[PDB]
Amino acid sequence: MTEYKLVVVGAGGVGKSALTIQLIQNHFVDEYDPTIEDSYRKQVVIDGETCLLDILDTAGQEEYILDTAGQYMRTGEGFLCVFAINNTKSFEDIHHYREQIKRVKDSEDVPMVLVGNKCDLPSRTVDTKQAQDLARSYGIPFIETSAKTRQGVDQAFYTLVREIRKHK
Ligand SMILES: Nc1nc2c(ncn2[C@@H]2O[C@H](COP(=O)(O)OP(=O)(O)O)[C@@H](O)[C@H]2O)c(=O)[nH]1
Ligand SMILES: [Mg+2]
Repeated sequence: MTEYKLVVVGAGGVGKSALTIQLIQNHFVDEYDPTIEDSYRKQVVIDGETCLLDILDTAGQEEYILDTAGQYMRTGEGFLCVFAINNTKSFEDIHHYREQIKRVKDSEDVPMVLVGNKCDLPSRTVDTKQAQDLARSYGIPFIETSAKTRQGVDQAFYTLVREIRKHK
C-alpha cells in the first residue's frame, strides 16, 4: 500500500491539531495541548486510490516544540502550511515556515499547500485574495478550511497528496 507522510506546520493556535483530528477521527476538538506532536494514521481512498496517510502534527512554536518530558520535517513528503483567517500574525509568519521547509529539504520544489483555517469565523482579517496572492508567489495551491465544519479539510489533505503524486 502506498504511504504518504504529510507534515502540518504553522503558528501556534491556527488549528493544526484540530485539522489533523478532524481528518483522522472525524471530530472537532475544542482544545488540544499545543506541545503535543505526534503522527496519526488513517487509510483513505483518494481519486479511487487506496493509501495510508501518515500525518505529523507539529507544534509550530519552538516554545511548544521543546516543552518535552522524558523524551520528522526531513522524512515528510508534503507539507500543509496553515494560518488562521482571523489571525493576521499567523499569516505574517507563513514565510518563516515556507523557508524552513525549503531549508530542511534543500529544495525549492517541495509539495506544499497553503491552508487558511477557521473560515467558519466571521471576524476575518486575512482576505482570500491576499492569501491567493501569497500562494501564487510560491506556486502552490491555496485552500480555505474549517476544522469545525469540515469545509475544505479533505480537499486540503487530498490536494497535498495529489501534489505528491505529481512530484512522483
Ligand atoms: N472556530 C474554529 N476554531 C478552530 C478551528 N480550528 C481550530 N480551532 C480552535 O483553535 C484552537 C487551537 O487549535 P489547535 O488545533 O490546538 O491549533 P494548533 O496549535 O495549530 O495545533 C482550539 O481551541 C481549536 O478548537 C476552526 O476551523 N474553526
Ligand atoms: Mg497542536
